[PDB]
Amino acid sequence: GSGLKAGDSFPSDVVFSYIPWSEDKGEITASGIPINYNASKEWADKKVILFALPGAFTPVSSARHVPEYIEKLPEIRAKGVDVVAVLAYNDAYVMSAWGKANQVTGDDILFLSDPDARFSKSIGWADEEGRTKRYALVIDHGKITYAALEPAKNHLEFSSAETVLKHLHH
Amino acid sequence: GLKAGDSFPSDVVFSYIPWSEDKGEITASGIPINYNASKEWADKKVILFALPGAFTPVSSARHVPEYIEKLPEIRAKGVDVVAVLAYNDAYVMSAWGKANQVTGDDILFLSDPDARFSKSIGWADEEGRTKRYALVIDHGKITYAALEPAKNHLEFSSAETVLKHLH
Ligand SMILES: [Mg+2]
Repeated sequence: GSGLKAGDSFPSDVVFSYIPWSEDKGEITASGIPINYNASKEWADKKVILFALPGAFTPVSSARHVPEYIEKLPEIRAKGVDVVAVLAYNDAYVMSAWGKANQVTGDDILFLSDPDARFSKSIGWADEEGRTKRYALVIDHGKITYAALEPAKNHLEFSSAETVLKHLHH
Repeated sequence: GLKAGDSFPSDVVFSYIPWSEDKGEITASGIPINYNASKEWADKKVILFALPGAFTPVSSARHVPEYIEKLPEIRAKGVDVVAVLAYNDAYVMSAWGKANQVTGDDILFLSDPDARFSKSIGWADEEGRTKRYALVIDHGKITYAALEPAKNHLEFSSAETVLKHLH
């Protein structure tokens, strides 16, 4: 891959897969329709936090990583962030279900699939099993302003809500 | 593929998280371990049904709930293991089990890693998902084998149909 650092442009043609939340499909046992989400296009005029993690329903990810972003969402929005998105290698059906498991509604946090971890692979941040690694990006109108890969699979620090917040608070 | 009278293949290993009370919550994750199906099923009567994926429409609305409802009849016919199989990793299969309010081993929610078992019998699709199918395995021997004619077609692998082939 290529790695990403602050000051880099967000790559072009980045496409994720997801199921937009809807009231009719609010039950976790109800499935919606997966569609493409063109992050490069959607995020051109937005300030975005993208955090990736080993997978939906994994231990650290489920116990700390996603709950902390939910808890900090009001402060994150207070700092001008338009989109918060979690990313993993799981398909859109699973990411959708995970959003519901975490009692997220609307688009408060986007639960996005990186199909075959292809985006994460393209920047060198996927692991040997084809999972995305744990990392965070802050992308402000197409420019990377924060980028951190965790030093280990089960280490949550540089991609945490609280840490990303510190960098928005500057 | 497989057919009635075939032996269940050797060295078949799935991945799963055994349900436990302390991890009962969908947001509480256990740790995947290997499930040596060939070894475990040698002296048991087993239903294994595979499907395109956890949290997929037909699988979630009909395929799994119908097995859940028929569990008492299934057990009354001498079946020792009921397992659902999909290409999702064990974390996802585990959560799906909780989403369906299944506990213990009433139905096992099993991962076919990279659909490798399903590929080995030629019953995986071009995206690497398992197809929708069912096997009844009785002490290591296949007594029923069904592959659905399409991804969203539920008939020969349904609980009703498998129940009618439990003689
Ligand atoms: Mg017919």
